[PDB]
Amino acid sequence: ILQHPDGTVLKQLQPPPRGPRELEFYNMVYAADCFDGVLLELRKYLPKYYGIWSPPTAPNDLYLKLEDVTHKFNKPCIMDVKIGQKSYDPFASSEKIQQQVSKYPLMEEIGFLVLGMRVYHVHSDSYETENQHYGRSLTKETIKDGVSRFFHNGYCLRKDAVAASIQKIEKILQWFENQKQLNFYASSLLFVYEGSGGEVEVRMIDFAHVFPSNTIDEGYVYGLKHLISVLRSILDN
Ligand SMILES: O=c1c(O)c(-c2ccc(O)c(O)c2)oc2cc(O)cc(O)c12
Repeated sequence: ILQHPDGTVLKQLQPPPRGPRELEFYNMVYAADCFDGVLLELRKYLPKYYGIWSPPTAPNDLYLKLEDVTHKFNKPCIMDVKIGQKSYDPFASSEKIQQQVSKYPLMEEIGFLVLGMRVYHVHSDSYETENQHYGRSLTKETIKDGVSRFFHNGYCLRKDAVAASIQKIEKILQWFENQKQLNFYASSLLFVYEGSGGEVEVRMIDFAHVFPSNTIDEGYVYGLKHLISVLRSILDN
């Protein structure tokens, strides 16, 4: 992710077929002539999309120009959570299924995976960062405390940010409860709160494996609900 001079970011297209599929998704959702109510509502939960972008001298080098969802924050605390029971898509080969499940074999049970976090600490005026191996090490026994860490600043557990996150996720859940046209695999939620009350951003990202469907995205719904349940239990701390 590159931070373009505008309060925007540039996300470089992943290699094919993943990057092209993500481009296609953003193009479908943000089509100027789109009046599908489902897709118009979905726009609220994505970064705003400004189209494909390439450097002036490098039309080969493809990016998505996207809203910087952290722009309104001073000291943003950011967590990326992959959502769903399966991180492989409906056309994955046996090898690919195994590759994806082996990255985190608890995906079916938990329904989400923390990809990373960056937490501002007041006491030290510095960031603690957790990488991909952090969330991949979390089990049913440790997922609550693992998620809790995101909301620990210098002095307190940020239950305000926890409650706001639940409230924002519930709107996304409601969108999923009311559509049967898209299924999302290996997609994520980006959580942002202010680390420097109740002010949170939750946006859906990572759309290289979104497929047309005729069913409720049940794995995504499972994950959102379990994530809501974990966050809710954290409010009892
Ligand atoms: O707006 C975005 C953003 O700010 C970040 C970001 C910033 C700082 C971090 O430390 C981090 O992990 C992610 O990622 C993104 C990823 C997307 O796919 C789309 C986006 O719009 C953003």
